[PDB]
Amino acid sequence: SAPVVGIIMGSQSDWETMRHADALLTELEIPHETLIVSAHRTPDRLADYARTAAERGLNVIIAGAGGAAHLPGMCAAWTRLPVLGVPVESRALKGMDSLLSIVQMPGGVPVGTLAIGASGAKNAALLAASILALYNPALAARLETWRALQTASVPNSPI
Amino acid sequence: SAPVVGIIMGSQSDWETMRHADALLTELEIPHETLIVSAHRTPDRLADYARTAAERGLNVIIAGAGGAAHLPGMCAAWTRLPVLGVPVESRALKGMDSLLSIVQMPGGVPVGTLAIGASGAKNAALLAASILALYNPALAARLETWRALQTASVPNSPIT
Amino acid sequence: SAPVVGIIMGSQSDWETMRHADALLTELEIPHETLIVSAHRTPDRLADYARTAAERGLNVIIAGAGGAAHLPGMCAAWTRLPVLGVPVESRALKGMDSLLSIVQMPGGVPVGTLAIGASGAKNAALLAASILALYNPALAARLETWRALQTASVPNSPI
Amino acid sequence: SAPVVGIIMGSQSDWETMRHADALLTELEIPHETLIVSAHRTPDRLADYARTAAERGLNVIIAGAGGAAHLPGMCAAWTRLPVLGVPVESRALKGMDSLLSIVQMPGGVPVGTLAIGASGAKNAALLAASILALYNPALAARLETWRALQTASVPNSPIT
Amino acid sequence: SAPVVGIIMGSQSDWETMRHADALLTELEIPHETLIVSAHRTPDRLADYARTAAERGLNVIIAGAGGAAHLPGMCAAWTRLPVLGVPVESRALKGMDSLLSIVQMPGGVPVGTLAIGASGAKNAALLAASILALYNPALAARLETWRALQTASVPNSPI
Amino acid sequence: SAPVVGIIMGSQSDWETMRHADALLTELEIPHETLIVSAHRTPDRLADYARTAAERGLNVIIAGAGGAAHLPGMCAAWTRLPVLGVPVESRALKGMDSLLSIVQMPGGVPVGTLAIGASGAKNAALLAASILALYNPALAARLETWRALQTASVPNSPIT
Amino acid sequence: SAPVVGIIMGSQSDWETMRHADALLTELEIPHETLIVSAHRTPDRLADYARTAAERGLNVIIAGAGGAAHLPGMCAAWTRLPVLGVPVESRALKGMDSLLSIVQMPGGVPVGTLAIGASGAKNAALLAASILALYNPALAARLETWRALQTASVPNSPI
Amino acid sequence: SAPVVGIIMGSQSDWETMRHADALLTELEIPHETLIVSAHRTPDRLADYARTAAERGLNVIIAGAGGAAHLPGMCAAWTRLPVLGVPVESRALKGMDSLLSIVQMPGGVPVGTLAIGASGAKNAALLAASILALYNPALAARLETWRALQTASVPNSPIT
Ligand SMILES: Nc1cncn1[C@@H]1O[C@H](COP(=O)(O)O)[C@@H](O)[C@H]1O
Ligand SMILES: Nc1cncn1[C@@H]1O[C@H](COP(=O)(O)O)[C@@H](O)[C@H]1O
Ligand SMILES: Nc1cncn1[C@@H]1O[C@H](COP(=O)(O)O)[C@@H](O)[C@H]1O
Ligand SMILES: Nc1cncn1[C@@H]1O[C@H](COP(=O)(O)O)[C@@H](O)[C@H]1O
Repeated sequence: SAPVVGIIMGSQSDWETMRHADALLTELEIPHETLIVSAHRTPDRLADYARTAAERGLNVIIAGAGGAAHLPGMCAAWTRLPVLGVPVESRALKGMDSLLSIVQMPGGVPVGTLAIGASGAKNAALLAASILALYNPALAARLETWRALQTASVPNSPI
Repeated sequence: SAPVVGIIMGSQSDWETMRHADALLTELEIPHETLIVSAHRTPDRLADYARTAAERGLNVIIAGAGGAAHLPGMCAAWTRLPVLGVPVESRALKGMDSLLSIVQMPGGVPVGTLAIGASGAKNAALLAASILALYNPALAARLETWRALQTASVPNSPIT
Repeated sequence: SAPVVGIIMGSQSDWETMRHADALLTELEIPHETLIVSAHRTPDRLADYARTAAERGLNVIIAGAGGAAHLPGMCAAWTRLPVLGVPVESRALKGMDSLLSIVQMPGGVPVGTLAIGASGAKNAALLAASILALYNPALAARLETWRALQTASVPNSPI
Repeated sequence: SAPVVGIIMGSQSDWETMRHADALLTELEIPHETLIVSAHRTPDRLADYARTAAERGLNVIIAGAGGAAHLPGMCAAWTRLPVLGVPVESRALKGMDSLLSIVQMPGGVPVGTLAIGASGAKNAALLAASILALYNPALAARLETWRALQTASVPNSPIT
Repeated sequence: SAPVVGIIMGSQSDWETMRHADALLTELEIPHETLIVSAHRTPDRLADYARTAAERGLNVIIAGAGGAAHLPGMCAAWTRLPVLGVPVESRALKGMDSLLSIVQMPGGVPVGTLAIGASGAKNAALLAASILALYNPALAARLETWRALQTASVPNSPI
Repeated sequence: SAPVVGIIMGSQSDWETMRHADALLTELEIPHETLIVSAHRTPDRLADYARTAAERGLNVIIAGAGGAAHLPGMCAAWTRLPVLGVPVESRALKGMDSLLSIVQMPGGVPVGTLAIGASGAKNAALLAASILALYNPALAARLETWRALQTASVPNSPIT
Repeated sequence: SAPVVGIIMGSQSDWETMRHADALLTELEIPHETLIVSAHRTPDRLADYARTAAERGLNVIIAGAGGAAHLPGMCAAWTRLPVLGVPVESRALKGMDSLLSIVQMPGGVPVGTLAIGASGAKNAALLAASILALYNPALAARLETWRALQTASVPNSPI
Repeated sequence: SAPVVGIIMGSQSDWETMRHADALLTELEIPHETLIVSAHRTPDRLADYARTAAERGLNVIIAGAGGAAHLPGMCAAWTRLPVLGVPVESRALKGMDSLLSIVQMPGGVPVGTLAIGASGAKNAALLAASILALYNPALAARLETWRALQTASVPNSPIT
């Protein structure tokens, strides 16, 4: 019941994208929390969230932001937990700024980065699941079923 | 000493970059294997490697490649384990082709991507360590110690 | 009657683009098959398709995918047949990711890459035709007519 | 020994890259010619070359150029044969201008484009070989042998 | 009455852009012709057009094309006349491919390149005018008036 | 001699670039401090530095970093003072990652960004000087003199 | 009452973007002027504006332009005052041309550059405010309140 | 020998590139002047130069600069003469910033832009020559001869 994954996003505007991570976790029955945490507008809220994440029982953090997307990196700066970053597609640069701001982390503080947009949000949740599955047999089985269904469902020819 | 992390790379030329992931895993005392698997030259070798990773005891796979880097993505397609991708810097496009070829995975098959080059390889190892640390108290302490040392080792001013 | 060209695409979403390759082949009366094969979601389906392509009588394979577009490259990894890649325009990066993921193949396993989008799909079919025309006199004549009509039809001034 | 593949390049400076296509065709015993044809400096030479390629017995044309690389595209405009383009790495833009100038052909006139640089030149030759192999059993066996050797030659682990 | 400027474009689809060059020339009363000439679909039409341009009395050629935009460069390859290139905005790459295909001409055969899109088409006509004005006093005066009106008309504050 | 400008950088490797900002401030006689603060390795050090800048007497902060450059942005998040960012050139992406990571701040938290590399560091110092000059007549005269000298020092023709 | 900040933009078309800088300054009660000044269409208007800015009592200049956005740089060339540049999102290149034309100023003449688009316009006004706050206690207090409200207002979770 | 073409550049560092335009004009016997005019460091010098170009007898202006290259555009803003811009290759962005800063002129003030670097400088001179040739029969013949020689000088095959 207690969340094992924390989904944080820099703004309400990122929800359209991050909701895909939320849906996936719920689908796999992975207890999680979904919050808005701005690296620039609420820096202390972020520091506190990242510092206490482990203590609170969180295993993985999924962070999404657009533009100069510093949320994932700064969260990883304060936590030893694995942090997965989702580049939100920005208006002008289409997430290229989001992508480079997240993936190009110097050695020492990692952020496992996923694709720009909804696909990345969905994959961040799937990656968090594959991580949790390493020590949760029941979830490991549900994830196997999910992957098997994805594979089996692909049509053989276009409509 | 059975391996729990597998480091794979498209070619010997990728080793200059991937050796950083290897060194870091060893530093944190994380048993691992290091191999060369070409997605394009040895596709069946990759299929078998990725497909049997979980049963062989691996928990995380770190895959590095450059240019049209398909190794990480195709590895993830065959394993249910988390796959971390390292974009190896390419000659002409400086790893931008490597980066986009790895990170832009469509929904359903994730690849946790790290920075282009050495930093990405080192961070892939650290990311793998933070994953393993979730269920290994001894490793968790070693990683915490490693992180705390990195922080304490930063100088307060530059050598002018 | 048996297909000599195989058109494969990573998803139904690629059909809007790949249908242009299908239309062109039908126009030139080139027997072909059109399938959905995902490099990531159906990896074994792809391995089997590429391995047996030659045995089945296929001469050329046209593969289209977007984003981290690995379909063309991985298909070429398993077949000795010429593989032509069509970069599908992605939402965020407009096919730049699709393009680099396909064209930047290291030495040893080639993929003849065409333009991003519909133009590339149409040209992949025309390129496959020009290849088949080398050993099919009737098709060679139909292709010559097609090229001649394209040239002759261009207006002399804009409307 | 009549040529069945024609390798053309915009200038002597392109040879460093295109020699890889030449070497590979010779390796697979594919008769070919190698020339310099400038789309901008010798437009009529290009027109005549491309226009008469088929009647001269050529089956495939490999064209390489850098910067605003129009050689492949203009060659394709004058021949009905398949034209393969090799983006030669440029000084400032590292072949990105070469790549986009070649691959972005509008509908109606195709250019099968390969990677920027040496890899693209080698792959253009291999692509040409896979095309010729469709109607040449002897070459088909040589290519199959070449591909099988590439696969078998990949090492299982890196030299650390 | 005889055209002194030739506006050529690779396709009817480029007209939306090149019409701005046409309008500007008409505005300055510069006799010109507007044609469709495809470098790839009508290569011989282009060779002939460029070869005979000077003989026909043309002074400047404005050429527009998108994607692998080879029209300007190949036209300049056959004529000694100044050739101005207009990168047409492409669907996927927004004219970046058009721009690089035109501006990156190696030494020896120049193409004076203008901005991507309508602005470039308008400026190609203005540049052609500034060239013609060097030997046409009446046009030089009309161009001076045009520039003076542009400058004088800029509002002092936004509405 | 109390500092009114603070120059901070992510690492010693940034000094090669940031020394230009330091040199220019000293040239214009602007008291300042120069430190290394890592946004990722010493996040709490950064928080404290940025948070206390105003009370410590600083008027402007110049922050430089490369790659995923978060130092300037996070500094601005904790201080109400104007923060100027210098994109340090990165190995693979040549500072493009540095540039976009710094300049693309969302509405609400500004970072006045300068050019990639040495020019940006020098201009950050000059921008800081033009800010301080608004309420420091002596500095205003020194800056005016500096600008007038730059203008007068430009040669009329090149050495051929 | 006399303006202490000058907002200039290359065209009426930039107003949709620059109005955000205007709104912010008015919100913080910072006396300012808002004008249209084209670096290319009204070069002398710009030279005069920049030359006399300081004499007129202006403290900071916010300049916005798109495409080959030279307005900020050329304004800084004529004034000792701090000049802040706002890259306006261009149609084709989405402000990447605007951004590079503004931020890449060689050493000697700076332009503090903000993000592409509305965010940058809003931040240019906030940056100008943080500069003015250094010598205006009342404004410093209003800016502190503004920042505090921004931070306090961020929701804890998405809707 | 009165100059009919004016070559201007932002700094001495631009000369390495712009010397190619100078050499070509001299080769074609086109009287010209070569100066350094900084749009940012000597704005009034630029205004006066561009404003008086036509009355001084100039017919074409070739302007070269790198980075945020405003020299060509601002020159065009003050003269009614055709202005040709040469993007000088920049350190970090390899002339991409130079290119976009020059070519992307909005409607109303044109700058005929050439390739990044040496090729662009040479082509700017050739473009200027083709403009002057329209009303100078002697120069027209010299240019025709120059073009015909370039064509005839292209080798038929590479040195392998
Ligand atoms: N980087 C960052 C830090 N805090 C918020 N953001 C990003 O700011 C962007 C725009 O936010 P908004 O729409 O609230 O202005 C969002 O995508 C969010 O990720
Ligand atoms: N690379 C790849 C492998 N398998 C599918 N894709 C690509 O995934 C993209 C999005 O697929 P979908 O819309 O089904 O999520 C498609 O363009 C398809 O080419
Ligand atoms: N490069 C070129 C040569 N011939 C035509 N084009 C370009 O092809 C693009 C698309 O043409 P269409 O819409 O007819 O398929 C047009 O922008 C035109 O400039
Ligand atoms: N760079 C520049 C100089 N003068 C105007 N501009 C820019 O020209 C663009 C388009 O202007 P318009 O819509 O009036 O043609 C505007 O974004 C404006 O910043």
